[PDB]
Amino acid sequence: TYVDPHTVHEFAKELDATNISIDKVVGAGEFGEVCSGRLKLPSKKEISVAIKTLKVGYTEKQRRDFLGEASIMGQFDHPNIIRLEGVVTKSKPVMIVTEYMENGSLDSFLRKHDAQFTVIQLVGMLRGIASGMKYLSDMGYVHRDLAARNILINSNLVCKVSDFGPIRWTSPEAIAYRKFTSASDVWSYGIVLWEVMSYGERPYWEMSNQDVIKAVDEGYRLPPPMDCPAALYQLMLDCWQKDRNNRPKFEQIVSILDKLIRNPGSLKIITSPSNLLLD
Ligand SMILES: Nc1ncnc2c1ncn2[C@@H]1O[C@H](COP(=O)(O)OP(=O)(O)NP(=O)(O)O)[C@@H](O)[C@H]1O
Ligand SMILES: [Mg+2]
Repeated sequence: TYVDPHTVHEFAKELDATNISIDKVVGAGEFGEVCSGRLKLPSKKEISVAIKTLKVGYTEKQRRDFLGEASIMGQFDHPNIIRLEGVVTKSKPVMIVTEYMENGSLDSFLRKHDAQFTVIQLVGMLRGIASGMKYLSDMGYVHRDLAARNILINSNLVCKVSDFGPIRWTSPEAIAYRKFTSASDVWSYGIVLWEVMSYGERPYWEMSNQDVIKAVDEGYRLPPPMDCPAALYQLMLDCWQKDRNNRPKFEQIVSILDKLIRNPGSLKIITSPSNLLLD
C-alpha cells in the first residue's frame, strides 16, 4: 500500500555526493536542472543515472514539493516504474537521483520515429506502461497525470512511468467533479495508447479545451490512428467508456496485451483524420 506524504528518508536512501558524477544537462524541471551522470553503488558497481537538482535560493515550499516526489517514487520498486536511486539532502544542491533512461520522454521519442517501429514493438512499450500502472493501482496510488510525456523509455525501449509530482488526458468524471480513481487512470492509459499508436500526436490536437470536454461528454472519441490494429483501437474505446465501472482494470489490460504479443497475427486486422468519431 502507498502512503500519502501530506520523511523522504523513510523511502529514500541518502547518497554520498562523492559517489555522484555529473556528465551533461539533459532537461529543465519545475525546480531546477536535470542532468545525466553516474552513481557508484556501495558494491562499487557504477551505473548511469539522471540527476535533478533543487535550484539555488529555493523556498521551503519548493524543497518540500521537490522532495515529495522522491517520497512517492521511493515507495514503488517495479521494472516499469522509474527507480529512485536516492537523494542528497545533507549537502547542497539538494538532489534526486533516478535510473537513467537513454531515449528520454516517450512522446518526443516517438515523434522522431514516425511509422518506424513494428506493431509488436509498440505493443511491448504499451505492455510495460500497463504493468507499471497495474502495480501503482495495486498500491492504491492514483497517478492523475498519466500521459506519454510522463513516460520515459530506455535504450532497450523499456517504458517506465514517471512524473510523481491536464484536460486531454483526464476522464470525464475527473474533469466534471474531481472524481479521480484507478478507473480515471485507465481512461488516461487509453489516451497514452492512442498517443503511442499515433507516434506522439497530441490528443485532441489543439481543440479548444471547452470543446475537448463537451465532445467527449457527447460520446465523441479520438479516431483510430493510421494502420491501427482493430484490437488496439477497441482497447482504447474500452478504456474510454463513459461509465467508469465498465472500463477494464489494469490487470485486464496487461492480459489483453500479453495475448496480442503471444498471437502477433491478431494485430493484422486493421481498423477502417483530425476529426472525432461518435463512439
Ligand atoms: N531518468 C531520466 N533519464 C534520462 N532523461 C531524463 C530522466 N528524467 C528526466 N529526463 C529528461 O529531462 C526532461 C525533463 O524531465 P521531466 O521529468 O519531464 O521534468 P519536468 O519538470 O516535467 N520538465 P518538462 O517535462 O520538460 O516540462 C525529460 O523530457 C527527459 O528528456
Ligand atoms: Mg515532464
